[PDB]
Amino acid sequence: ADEAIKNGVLDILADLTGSDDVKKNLDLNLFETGLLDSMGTVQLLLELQSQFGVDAPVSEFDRKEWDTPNKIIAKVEQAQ
Repeated sequence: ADEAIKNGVLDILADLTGSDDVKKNLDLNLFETGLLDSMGTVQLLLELQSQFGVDAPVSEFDRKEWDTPNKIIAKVEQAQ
């Protein structure tokens, strides 16, 4: 279906890290890779709450789900 989401989400991912590593790998630990820190997820959320209008937690989300791009790409699909 909507591919502007899977793309945008990913596009926002590669942009998040700043490398074309996640642009491919669909299991690149955004944490174990050091590509992410914390503020990144916050921002991405801002973008995931605008183009996707997601409603994910922050106080203490499941980094496990926000650890990978796939886990997220799914979290975005399980929000629409």
